[PDB]
Amino acid sequence: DFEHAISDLEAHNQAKIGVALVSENGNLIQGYRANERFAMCSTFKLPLAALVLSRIDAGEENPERKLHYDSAFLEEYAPAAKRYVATGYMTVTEAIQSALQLSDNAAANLLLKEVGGPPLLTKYFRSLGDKVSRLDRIEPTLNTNTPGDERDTTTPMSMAQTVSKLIFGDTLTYKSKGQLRRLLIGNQTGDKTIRAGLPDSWVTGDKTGSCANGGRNDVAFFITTAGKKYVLSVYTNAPELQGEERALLIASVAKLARQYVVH
Ligand SMILES: [Cl-]
Ligand SMILES: [Cl-]
Repeated sequence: DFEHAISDLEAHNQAKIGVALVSENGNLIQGYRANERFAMCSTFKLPLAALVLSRIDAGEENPERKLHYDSAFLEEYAPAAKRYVATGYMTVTEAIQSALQLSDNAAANLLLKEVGGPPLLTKYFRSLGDKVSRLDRIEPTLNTNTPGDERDTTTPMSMAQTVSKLIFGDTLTYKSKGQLRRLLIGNQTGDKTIRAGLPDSWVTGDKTGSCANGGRNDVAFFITTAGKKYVLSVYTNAPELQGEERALLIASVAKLARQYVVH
């Protein structure tokens, strides 16, 4: 069964794996360590983007507003922000796009400053009925993934439920929900993670992330050919795998979870 299959992957890879497959309405279909805490790493950028879109929905932000920065704001991984820095800004829209599809860390920090910092993302999670997910630091130190530390964590089930609300539920405006979904489908960083374990015929959007101590995660929504809608969260710590094997591990978990998608 699912429990034994995932436990076998853990032992074989000397990894810790947390996974939740949920339906459109947030109900757990299959899970393993689904309520244990893992570091978000870059997966937090999905609900962050949703918070910024929600602020645009509410008239508190403009998609074309210029978020100003200089070279000192750059991060080691910030491919878009490095290109825009001579102009002195990225727009809210550019920062959302870049944070989601490239995982740009300076763009993410621009958004975190825009929303009022990590505590305001925690507040947003709480507002959605997510009692667990929390952001505490900005890039890059939110990635430390230290044992016993609850900063910057989620659980597979809480994140999957939160994502299902944003992607399939009524929380965002029709416009913002579409923008978020299409951005995630166009993610550039997830071709070898959850997507690689699902049929190519299915619509998939996702947000990846990696952390210290071998953390590598992905959260995806997908829609089957039959039109059945799901969210799959996969959180892993696999310190003895190399990066490509960590992606393959995620794909392997997705393949196992895929057998519980009914036609
Ligand atoms: Cl870069
Ligand atoms: Cl990695």
